Amino acid sequence: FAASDPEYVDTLFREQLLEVVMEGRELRKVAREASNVINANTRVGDVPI
Amino acid sequence: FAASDPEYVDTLFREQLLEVVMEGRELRKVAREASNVINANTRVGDVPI
Ligand SMILES: [Mg+2]
Ligand SMILES: [Mg+2]
Repeated sequence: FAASDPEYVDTLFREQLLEVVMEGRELRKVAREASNVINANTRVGDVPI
Repeated sequence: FAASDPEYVDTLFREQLLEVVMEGRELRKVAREASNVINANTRVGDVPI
C-alpha cells in the first residue's frame, strides 16, 4: 500500500549491514601479564639461573 | 659468385627492418560514447526504476 519499507526493502534502499563485525568465541589472553616477557635478540638462547 | 648481396646478406650488411610496426585488425570501439557509463561501487547491484 501507499509506500512502505516492507514492499521496497531491496528496491528503494538496502537493508543495513553493520560496519562492525561481532566477534567469535574469544579465548582469554593472559600470558603477557601472567608471566615475565623476554624480548629476545635470538630465536635460540639461554637465561642464566 | 663475385660479390653478390644474396651471398653476403648476413655477413657484409644486415637486411632493413622497417621501423613502423603495421597494425592488425582494429575493432570499432563505441560503447563509452554510445551508452551511459555507470562507475559502480560493487560487482553485483540493482538500479531502481
Ligand atoms: Mg643453549
Ligand atoms: Mg541484486
